[PDB]
Amino acid sequence: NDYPPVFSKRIYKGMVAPDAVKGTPITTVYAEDADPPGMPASRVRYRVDDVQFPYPASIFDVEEDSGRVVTRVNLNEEPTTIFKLVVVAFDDGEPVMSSSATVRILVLHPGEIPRFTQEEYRPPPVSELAARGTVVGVISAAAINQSIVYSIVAGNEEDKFGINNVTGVIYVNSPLDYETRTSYVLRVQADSLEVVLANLRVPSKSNTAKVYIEIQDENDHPPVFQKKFYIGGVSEDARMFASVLRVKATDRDTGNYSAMAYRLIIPPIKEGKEGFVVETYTGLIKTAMLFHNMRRSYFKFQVIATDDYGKGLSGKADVLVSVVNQLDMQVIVSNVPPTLVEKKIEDLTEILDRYVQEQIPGAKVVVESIGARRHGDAYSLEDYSKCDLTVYAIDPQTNRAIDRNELFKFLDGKLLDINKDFQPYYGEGGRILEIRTPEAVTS
Ligand SMILES: *[C@@H]1O[C@H](CO)[C@@H](O[C@@H]2O[C@H](CO)[C@@H](O)[C@H](O)[C@H]2NC(C)=O)[C@H](O)[C@H]1NC(C)=O
Ligand SMILES: *[C@@H]1O[C@H](CO)[C@@H](O[C@@H]2O[C@H](CO)[C@@H](O)[C@H](O)[C@H]2NC(C)=O)[C@H](O)[C@H]1NC(C)=O
Ligand SMILES: *[C@H]1O[C@H](CO)[C@@H](O)[C@H](O)[C@@H]1O
Ligand SMILES: *[C@H]1O[C@H](CO)[C@@H](O)[C@H](O)[C@@H]1O
Ligand SMILES: *[C@H]1O[C@H](CO)[C@@H](O)[C@H](O)[C@@H]1O
Ligand SMILES: [Ca+2]
Ligand SMILES: [Ca+2]
Ligand SMILES: [Ca+2]
Ligand SMILES: [Ca+2]
Repeated sequence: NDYPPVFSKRIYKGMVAPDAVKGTPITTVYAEDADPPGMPASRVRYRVDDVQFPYPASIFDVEEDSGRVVTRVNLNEEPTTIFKLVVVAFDDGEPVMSSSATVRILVLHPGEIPRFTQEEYRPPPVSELAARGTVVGVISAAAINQSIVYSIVAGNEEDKFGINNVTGVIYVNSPLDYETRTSYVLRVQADSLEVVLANLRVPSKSNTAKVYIEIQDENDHPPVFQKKFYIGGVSEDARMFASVLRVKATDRDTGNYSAMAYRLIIPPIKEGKEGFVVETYTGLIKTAMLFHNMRRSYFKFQVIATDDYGKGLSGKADVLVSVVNQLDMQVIVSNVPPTLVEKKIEDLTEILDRYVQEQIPGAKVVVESIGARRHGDAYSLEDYSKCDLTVYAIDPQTNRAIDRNELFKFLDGKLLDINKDFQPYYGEGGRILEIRTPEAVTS
């Protein structure tokens, strides 16, 4: 090691507010070492020095690695004072060599540092759809006899806004998205025109303020149903206004802008019958007629969701309802009670769906009934510790049900694998005992 560090200037210019908070940046010093790079001999660190001028060095400091000069303390000093802070830049070679340099740090009278009209700007909210160059709000700061250069210091990472550094007006730069970020807090600074030209920023309570930008959510996403295609079934004996299925649409918008009204569009049915109705807000479809002798019939309609309660955007799904009776059904006897099965149906059904689907693409299991396990003497009597669960499946290909006996194969075939998947719903030693044909059928 045999070069010292050498400051870029011997004397450095700096300014500081008379009240400045501890850690307020005044300026940066810089030194180079001609010893070989990536080496303790070319490794430059910065201290201060108390020898020549001690008071300056009590109240000020230099960030050891960066060379940023900062206030060491909340200070209270008289305007037009001039501190002489001597910083030393030193090696880390053997032996250590160093170099000093001075920073003439001038204290301002408060009237030379601009004061913003307010400490925090909370402009009205901004449409996420607002066009580029849309005015968000306006900063303003003054200070006698000198004109102002406005700027964003921090918080505009994503380059979402810009500022007319002349008028103090803030505008949309890139487009916006409430689905990404709802809020912004910009830090704005106002330095004076002379002082930008010298390249000394003088941060203070006075000449920094914050801007609080709130993005207004807009109805920019349309409803999307859980499923493009819904598949249900009715029994021939379904009572008027029987539950058939519950549709649901969703929307990345918040509030009223994601709140659905539901309506159907059935192709005309004879004798001016509606066939089916939906509840406008629950999205629950029901039976609006009887289906006597209509087995292997089917109905294809479509359902609409419109958000903002039918004032907004819309999306659609297609629905299929197939007619059936006991001929299409199988019974699933489980060693657990009906209240348990019924409680967990959406999930159990969803399992059976997965198993039937590997045979029949897009098949849908449908749940005619759940009750006590019928047993004994021509199924006369019932056991409420076990459960008869009555099901059927619907092929979207055919629109008609699946063969009772095919349904049996698909399930009895995979009953070991199903009973594993049921384990969590049914509990320890819970399982499907058998699958059987409805008691009515057998002739
Ligand atoms: C302050 O405002 C002006 C714009 O009103 C900026 O000046 C432009 O700067 C760009 C980018 O450096 C140059 O390419 C243009 O030639 C300038 N044009 C005009 C018409 O001014 C200026 O850079 C802004 N910022 C600062 C800190 O001064
Ligand atoms: C969201 O929609 C609802 C229902 O259509 C609106 O609520 C009604 O507002 C009127 C008058 O503005 C009142 O008379 C009712 O008391 C309100 N009813 C309900 C159920 O809230 C609601 O204003 C809408 N919300 C927004 C944020 O626009
Ligand atoms: C710079 O600091 C170093 C510390 O080792 C001294 O060697 C030098 O005389 C000067 O004070
Ligand atoms: C500049 O002056 C200081 C004393 O403040 C020394 O430590 C440094 O080495 C250089 O002489
Ligand atoms: C900066 O300049 C001062 C005098 O203005 C010196 O005392 C100091 O050591 C440094 O060179
Ligand atoms: Ca060196
Ligand atoms: Ca958006
Ligand atoms: Ca939105
Ligand atoms: Ca929406």
